[PDB]
Amino acid sequence: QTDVIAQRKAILKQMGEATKPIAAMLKGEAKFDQAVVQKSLAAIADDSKKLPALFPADSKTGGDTAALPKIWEDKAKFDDLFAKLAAAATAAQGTIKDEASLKANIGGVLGNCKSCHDDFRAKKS
Ligand code: HEM
Repeated sequence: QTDVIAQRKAILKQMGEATKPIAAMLKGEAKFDQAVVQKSLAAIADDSKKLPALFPADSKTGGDTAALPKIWEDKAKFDDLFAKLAAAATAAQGTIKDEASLKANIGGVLGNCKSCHDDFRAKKS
């Protein structure tokens, strides 16, 4: 075993950082950059494939984790959500060509973050 919780929180933090450039663009605070968008989408898709291996049943009582017990009661659903994110991100990479398509396609990707957090992450801090 190892400190899997530190592992996952780090990768998940990277996903949040990855969405920043995109949110800046939506908020009109940054000029649309296709290279930056694709870089963030690729990062998100790659991390989504690494995360399914980082949620072992013995990592629910750390004291510094926001992962809810339900993850282990609905593990098939939880894993698939990461799969849905990866698939959505990879698809987005191919459909997002300009600012108009970013605004139009980014929701399907980012909607996954909320879907999981609603059921599997503790509201707090
Ligand atoms: C999707 C684009 C997405 C983002 C963005 C995202 C971010 C995120 C952050 C920033 C955290 C906190 C990490 C930290 O402590 O620094 C976090 C935490 C959890 N998430 Fe999330 N998340 C995104 C997607 C998903 C998906 C698709 C799921 C589940 C299928 C998911 C789950 C979780 C869980 C659970 C945590 C808590 C981790 C822990 O404390 O052990 N996220 N997310």
